[PDB]
Amino acid sequence: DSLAPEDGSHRPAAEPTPPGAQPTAPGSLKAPDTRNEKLNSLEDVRKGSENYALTTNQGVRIADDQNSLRAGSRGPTLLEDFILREKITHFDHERIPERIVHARGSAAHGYFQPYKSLSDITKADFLSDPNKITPVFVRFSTVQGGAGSADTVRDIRGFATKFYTEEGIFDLVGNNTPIFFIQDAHKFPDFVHAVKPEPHWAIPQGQSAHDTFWDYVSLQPETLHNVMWAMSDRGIPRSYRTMEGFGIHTFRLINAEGKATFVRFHWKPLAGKASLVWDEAQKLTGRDPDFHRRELWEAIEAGDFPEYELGFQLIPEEDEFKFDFDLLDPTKLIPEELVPVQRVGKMVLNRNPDNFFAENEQAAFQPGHIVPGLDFTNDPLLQGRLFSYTDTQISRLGGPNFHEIPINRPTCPYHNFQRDGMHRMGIDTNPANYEPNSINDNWPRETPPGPKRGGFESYQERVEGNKVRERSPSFGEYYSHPRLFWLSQTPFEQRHIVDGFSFELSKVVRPYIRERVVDQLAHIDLTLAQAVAKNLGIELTDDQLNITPPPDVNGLKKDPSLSLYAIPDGDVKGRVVAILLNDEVRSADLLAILKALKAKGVHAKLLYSRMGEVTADDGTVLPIAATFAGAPSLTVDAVIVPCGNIADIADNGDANYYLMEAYKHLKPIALAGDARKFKATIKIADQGEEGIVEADSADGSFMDELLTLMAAHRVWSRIPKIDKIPA
Amino acid sequence: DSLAPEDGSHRPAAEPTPPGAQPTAPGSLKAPDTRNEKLNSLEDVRKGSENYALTTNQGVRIADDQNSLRAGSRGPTLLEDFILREKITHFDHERIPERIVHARGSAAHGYFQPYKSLSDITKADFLSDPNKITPVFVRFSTVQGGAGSADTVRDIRGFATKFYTEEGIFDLVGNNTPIFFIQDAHKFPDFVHAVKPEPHWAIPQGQSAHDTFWDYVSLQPETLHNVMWAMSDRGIPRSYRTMEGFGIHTFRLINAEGKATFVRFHWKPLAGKASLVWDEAQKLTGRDPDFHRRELWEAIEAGDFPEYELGFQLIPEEDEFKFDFDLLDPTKLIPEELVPVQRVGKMVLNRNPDNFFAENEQAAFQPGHIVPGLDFTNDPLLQGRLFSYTDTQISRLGGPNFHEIPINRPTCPYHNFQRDGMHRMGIDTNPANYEPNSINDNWPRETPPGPKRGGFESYQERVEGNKVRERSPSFGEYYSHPRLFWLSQTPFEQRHIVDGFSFELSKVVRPYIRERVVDQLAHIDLTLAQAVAKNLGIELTDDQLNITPPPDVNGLKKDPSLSLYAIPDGDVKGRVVAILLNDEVRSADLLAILKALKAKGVHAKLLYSRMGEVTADDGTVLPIAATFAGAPSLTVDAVIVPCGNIADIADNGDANYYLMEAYKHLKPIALAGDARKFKATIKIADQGEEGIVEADSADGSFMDELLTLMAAHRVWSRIPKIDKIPA
Ligand code: HEM
Ligand code: HEM
Repeated sequence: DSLAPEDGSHRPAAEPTPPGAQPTAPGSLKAPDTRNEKLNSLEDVRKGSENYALTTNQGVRIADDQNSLRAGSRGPTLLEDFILREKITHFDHERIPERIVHARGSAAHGYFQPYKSLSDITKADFLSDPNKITPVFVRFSTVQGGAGSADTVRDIRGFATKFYTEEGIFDLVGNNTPIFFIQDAHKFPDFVHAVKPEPHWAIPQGQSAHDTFWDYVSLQPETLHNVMWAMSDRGIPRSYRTMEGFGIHTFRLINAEGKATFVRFHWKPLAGKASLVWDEAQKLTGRDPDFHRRELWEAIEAGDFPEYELGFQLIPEEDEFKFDFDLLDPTKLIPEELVPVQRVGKMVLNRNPDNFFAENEQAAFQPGHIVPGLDFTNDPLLQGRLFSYTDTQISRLGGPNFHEIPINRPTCPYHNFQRDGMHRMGIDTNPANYEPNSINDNWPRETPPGPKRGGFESYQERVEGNKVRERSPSFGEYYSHPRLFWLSQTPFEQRHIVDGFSFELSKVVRPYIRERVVDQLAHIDLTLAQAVAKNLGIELTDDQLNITPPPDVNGLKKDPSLSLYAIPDGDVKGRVVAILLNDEVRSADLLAILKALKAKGVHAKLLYSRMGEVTADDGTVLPIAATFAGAPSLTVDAVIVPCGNIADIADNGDANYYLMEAYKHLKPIALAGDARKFKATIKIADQGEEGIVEADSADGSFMDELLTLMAAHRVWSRIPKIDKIPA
Repeated sequence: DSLAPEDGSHRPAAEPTPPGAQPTAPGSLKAPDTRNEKLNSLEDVRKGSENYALTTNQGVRIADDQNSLRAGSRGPTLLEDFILREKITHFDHERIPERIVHARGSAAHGYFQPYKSLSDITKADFLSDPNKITPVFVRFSTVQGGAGSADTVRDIRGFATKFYTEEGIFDLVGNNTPIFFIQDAHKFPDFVHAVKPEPHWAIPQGQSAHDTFWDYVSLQPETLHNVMWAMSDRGIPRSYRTMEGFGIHTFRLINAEGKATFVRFHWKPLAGKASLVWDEAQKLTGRDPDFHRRELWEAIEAGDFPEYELGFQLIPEEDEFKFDFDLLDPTKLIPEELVPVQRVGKMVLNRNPDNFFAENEQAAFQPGHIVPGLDFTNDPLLQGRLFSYTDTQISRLGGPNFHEIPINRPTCPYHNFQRDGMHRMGIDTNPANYEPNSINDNWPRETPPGPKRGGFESYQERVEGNKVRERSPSFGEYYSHPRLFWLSQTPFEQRHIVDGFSFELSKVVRPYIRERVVDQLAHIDLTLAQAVAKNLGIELTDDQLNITPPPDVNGLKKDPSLSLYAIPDGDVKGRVVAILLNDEVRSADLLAILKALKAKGVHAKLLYSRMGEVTADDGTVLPIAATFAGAPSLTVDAVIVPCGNIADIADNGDANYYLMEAYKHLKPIALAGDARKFKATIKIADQGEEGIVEADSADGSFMDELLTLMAAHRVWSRIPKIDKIPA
């Protein structure tokens, strides 16, 4: 009929807008001018809608899409209704298997560019010229939960990048911690079954806090290093934009002269490192289970494009055996104090998908998708990964032609003698389907390895030894990396780690499992083990108290790059502030606040006890984004309460609780004029306290002080005072 | 090695135990003596584990399950490692598509028995004899969310029962509200797409609070009736045990003389009707997303078997057109004040599955699976559901032999000429695979219809009309049932409905959609429409204030059976109380508390600020179930605080917040002796208050007062006092 409002407010503007201002939309409608080579080549399968008639899949126009065909208007539905049958049949077959791990993830389009040619160390074409732009598709994810599970759970995060190079797709499939839990791929199903929901009753979702995980951990001390990262605030990032990414494994770079250099891949977040606190994270899984997916999408619609710097840890072939740990051991990190990360290039994510299922759900990444100029190593966890991804994609994506699903397609040429398979789109005209052949003059043809555009040839590593099912003895050390990680954390980080283990072990029903984990912690560090044991009402024995700590890692007693917060790297752009309105806001405060926020690229959400609008003291009509209950403090980075008629919200339960929740979760709070009445809610001294901005009006230094607090992310000095707060 | 602790504390006892006392376990280990015919037939495919060697799927014993085979202990993995490849391959192919709708669900085994022979109204064999037991498998579910989404979301709940009868499987596939949102199956994909996560970004999960849903509802007023149920507290049940179930459609009962009687199916919860409150429910999705799944499984492990009474609404064929609504319109309920529910039988769920995936995830139910003695009607929603479930099961469960998956197998005989298909288990020996045949003497053979054990023959309904895609005119009335439902609710239920709509519409980004829904509410009831409008800062126009309310439904101005609470039906057995311990618990309080809870079958959970144990005044060692933060008040039905050393917990933030949360969520709280000092936390009268139990000790009348409050579920009279509490 007539459905759209005549004012056109059903359609968001095709320009960058702040989170919550307009309805979000498919990338190609929201930002039609953001292009790259991959986004342009997807154009052939994009479908429009406006001005077209509604049809069946065979192109037959539909006259009545409200009713089934029946014998009389109160009669039985007829089998001849082919329109009903196609529509319900397509619906009936919508779902495909979710990924076995990392089923929950959010993705975006972008591009990569190197800072300079890396020709001296790799012949990889995407890294050979600073002007050569590589389109990318990135998917961020959790590990354990299903596709419908929550975003802000405590878990490891996946960070997978598909590089559409001129010499093939290269997938860099990494996580947000520099190590993995296990050493050999043969134990992957064991580890994953232990962390996933328990088999009898399929509980719990999105959580390692259960008996089978901690049972496996207590029996397999190789897991301890990644367990420490997961128990830290690393396991609950603030956003996919404020976390690090790592390839984990040592791989090789191969240059045109055939020299191999060992490399570990890193992604540095240009928005800085930032995490939530447990209580906030857990509650956020209920108030907004789509928080990371939403935040990513809206940051891109706002122009706060996630930006990451690609970095390399490089190690010469001759230094393979010079560390205290094996470089091929994926439970071991390479300390940046020993081997610095050399900056390589920048990746910018600047457009969302059009259809989540078609581009995100069907996207397929594989660590075995390498290009000439890169090569593998014998890391036994990576070695097993090379089998698994192609295998899993035959069932998940329905056959061996998953490279022909649009998002997965190479933008460079691909020709070979592979034919058929379910859902074959490519129609081959080659008279031959084999080589060598004479009937097509042997095309397509093999190509010798060489400096550029040559064929792939493996680096000729020497192999020597017997066929054995055996762990390398060099991998047999499990506590020095966990201890290095612990000692590099700030004191408040250490407390968060203690609390993570305490919370998680308190959900393990069999007490002996909690005792065995505590015994393993006692081999890492006694201060950690005692504080966890005390929260579990466990007392360490005299021999646990005398376990000798593991040695330092190559002499290091700490490495500050392992901490999220020890070295300041805060960036306020793309953060958000809740502004608690009243029914007669002092407009001078609001202008000061909103303009200061705008100058640093910080967003605001105007909150009230109802929707609609309120009128400021000078007649300005203020549109309300959400209620106090509808957009909790959990969703924002800070809270500002301007002056006005404070008696309007002074006794609102939700308004007060908003401040108590943001105060408990260490966020900066700013109170202007009579808004300082709320200081009694959060029991704050008369004289003031660090972390609380207060003044007669929201004017000169007020906003600079609030922005400085925001730059430091959270008010860690408040931790000892929040334990009293009933919130 | 390895082992299990020497004390055997890794294994749960095989007898009924209370929630949280022991680790949960597969049903055939937890309750080995619980049997039924279905449970016994599944024993052919059950696998043990104890005392068996670890093998490949081909039966080859494995010597080293910790390592891949490599050329040297630090070398590359070899392709000949068939043990590793089978192991990772099985793992890679674990997942199958989730259900298009109702993907999130929890199931259990049990049995059904009729109260008396229904042979006068139906020839259905499972209802023919009060001593004939029919094994059942029941799956309860949400609608919108994925299999990894949360349990206590606001949504409709599915309630599917598989009856393993002697004359075939009957599946009664119902929901927890007596109507559906739409009238014709042709709109199903339209409605489901609108409620599901939005296609560009796949948000939000498990929620109807978003623009597409409310856009659809505002344009399709036939949805309003189920929308009203969804926005009430019926959308957030306390448990699958405390909700109703309904077949929704009008079906038919066919007796041995060929008479048809119209029937609507009902399930009455013998644990009573009870729901959560929104804040509690939404927070619970984050604190425990598996709450309903967990509480069902634990109720069965505790002997609190979910029990339901099957009930029929019976309408003679001559009364088909005597209501003011069409009987075949699934957006219309049949008020119990006009056609009472006649008791039919009882269903008891007394055993959990062994393996969630094998039995719950692969279970397939179909409303098309009826048996002689039942038949369909021309309800156009039902009619299209007869096509869809078999269709969807061919891809979900991989082929046409889904009836051979163990959970789905009939326990009565099945023989026919169908052959082959993917994963065919049955091996047919019949020389013939067609009929009529002479080579097998025509077996298996057709069987004429008759009074018992006869072939199926459809009731010969008269059909007359033209081939039309047309909605019956009698279905074009959309507001009288929504209004009957509203007027039947108590004042607090009405407020909860107002708040549900207000919260949901507040998340609708496009304001004109909110305005359009408000306009539809004004056609239902003006008080409802204005209270929602006010929460959205919308003002009804003069025209909207003059819309005439729809007429009463056949003279009814209300029907108390439509309310959750107007008619008391409380049952405390299976409910749970939190007991907040201190380090010197007055043991006489605890004894009195525990004995009285035990006498009514109410469970307790001992909470403390840490795990481990505390010792009571009398030296009794009390093991701690969880901490205050680890098992929030959200998860219990009431809170008791016994006397002792109150100073230990008086300034504990979590302990104070525990009571504030419980108080806000209207739960009964009981305070003994010095625990009455917590009356200041919840700001309430020095003199006492209805809903708060208090005394010098936890003595005689203290526990009776607590248990009386619990039997009324929630303290509805405290609603006016909770909106000041900051919690
Ligand atoms: C350093 C260790 C590992 C890392 C960093 C890692 C990372 C990831 C990531 C980020 C994804 C999701 C990709 C996406 O968004 O689609 C993924 C998926 C997957 N991983 Fe790995 N993984 C590791 C180890 C393993 C191992 C040892 C195996 C098995 C041998 C494995 C098997 C899989 C499978 C089967 C999938 C699903 C792929 C699909 O369906 O396309 N992973 N992994
Ligand atoms: C009164 C209306 C309806 C009710 C009470 C209802 C109820 C249910 C329930 C309870 C389930 C889940 C069964 C389980 O636990 O496995 C289900 C699944 C399903 N429903 Fe319905 N439904 C209704 C309408 C429809 C309609 C109109 C269609 C399509 C025309 C439909 C298509 C499906 C499909 C495809 C599934 C998944 C089945 C499977 O994968 O095995 N439903 N429905």
